[PDB]
Amino acid sequence: KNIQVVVRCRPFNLAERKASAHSIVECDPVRKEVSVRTGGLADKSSRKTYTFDMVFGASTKQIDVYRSVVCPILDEVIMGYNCTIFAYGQTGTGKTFTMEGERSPNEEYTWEEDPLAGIIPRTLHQIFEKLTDNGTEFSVKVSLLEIYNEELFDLLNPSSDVSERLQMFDDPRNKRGVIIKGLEEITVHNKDEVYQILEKGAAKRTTAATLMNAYSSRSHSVFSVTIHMKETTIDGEELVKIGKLNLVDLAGSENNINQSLLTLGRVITALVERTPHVPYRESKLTRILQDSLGGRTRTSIIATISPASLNLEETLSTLEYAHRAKNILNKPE
Ligand SMILES: Nc1ncnc2c1ncn2[C@@H]1O[C@H](COP(=O)(O)OP(=O)(O)O)[C@@H](O)[C@H]1O
Ligand SMILES: CC1=C([C@@H](O)c2ccc(F)c(F)c2)[C@@H](c2cccc(O)c2)NC(=S)N1C
Ligand SMILES: [Mg+2]
Repeated sequence: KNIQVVVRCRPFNLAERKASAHSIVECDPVRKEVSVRTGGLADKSSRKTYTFDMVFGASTKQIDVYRSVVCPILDEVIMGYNCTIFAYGQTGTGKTFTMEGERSPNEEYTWEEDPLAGIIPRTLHQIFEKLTDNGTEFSVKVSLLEIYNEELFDLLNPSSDVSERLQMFDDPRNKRGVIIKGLEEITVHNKDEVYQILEKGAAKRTTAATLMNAYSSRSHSVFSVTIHMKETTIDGEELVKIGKLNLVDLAGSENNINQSLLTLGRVITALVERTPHVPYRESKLTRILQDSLGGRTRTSIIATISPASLNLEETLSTLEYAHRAKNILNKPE
C-alpha cells in the first residue's frame, strides 16, 4: 500500500517581487500535476511534468495543508496506528515553514489561531479538540530528537543543555526498534501547556545554531507525539489504543556529507527496486525511522519546491526523488 507523496511550492519572497520574477512552476490540483519549465523563452518551451497524490501551489495556506494532509492522518493516529510525515527539499523551500510555521507579524494573533501556524502546533491543538468528551481517556507525550553529523541531541530537555549527545541502542523487546537513552518525553496535560513547550524547543534550537555550523540546514529533527488512549465499554471493559506520530523536518537536500540523508536516499532506492537488503542500519535517521520506510507505519512525504528559475536543477532533483518515493509500499497496523 503506497506511501503518500505531495508537493508544495513556496511563494516568491519580497526580494523576488521587486525583481519581478516569473514562476517556473505550475501546480494543477485537479490534475494533481506539477509542471516545470526547463527551457524556452515565452512562446515555446520544454517542461517536465509529474503527478503526485496532491499538489499545493504557491498560494496554498497552512490550514489547507492541514485539512488535506494532516487531518486524515491524525484520525489514523487516534485509531491507534503509527504515522510519519516527512518534509523533503532544498534549504529555502519551506520545510520548516510547513512542519512548524511562523508567527504572524505584530502579535496580531494568539498561537492557536495564527494562520501561519504549521503542522506541529495545529496537530497538538487539534488532538485536545477531537477528544474533549467522546469517552476516551488519553494522555499526550512529546519528544524532539535531532540529528546533526550523526549525533543525537534532545531539544526539549530543560535540564541538560543542547551540547550533550544521546546514545542509541537496539531494543531487545523489539526487532525493528531502538532505545534512545536519555530522550525526554514531556507530558502535555492540556492545550494551554502546548505553546510554552514549543518555545523551549525554539530556544534550545538557537543555542544549537550558535554551537554548530549550519545547524538548521544540516540537522534532521524528529518531533514525536505519543497518544495513549483508553475507552470503557458499556460492560466496563477497557479498550487500549496507542498512536504515535512522527513529524520529520529533514536536512536540506541541496548539493556536506550527511550520512543520514545519503542513507535515506539509499533506503528508498533499495525499497523501490525490491532488492532484499535495505541499509537501514547505515545511519541513525534510518535506524530510528525504520518502521516508516516499508514497514508498518502509515507514511507521507511533503516535497517542498521553489518557484524561481535559479533553483531549477534542485527543484528537478526534488521532484524526481519525491516521484520515485511513491513506489514505497508500507503495511499499516
Ligand atoms: N509556503 C510558504 N508560504 C509563505 N512563506 C514561505 C512558504 N515557504 C517558505 N516560506 C518562506 O521561505 C523562507 C524559507 O522557508 P523555510 O521554512 O525556512 O524553509 P527550509 O526549512 O526548507 O529551509 C522563510 O522565510 C519562509 O518564511
Ligand atoms: C514555537 C514556534 C513554532 C513551533 O512549531 C515550534 C518551533 C520550534 C520547535 F523546536 C518546536 F518544537 C516547535 C512555530 C509555531 C508554533 C505555534 C504557532 C505558530 O504560529 C508557529 N513557529 C514559531 S515562530 N514558533 C515560535
Ligand atoms: Mg528549515
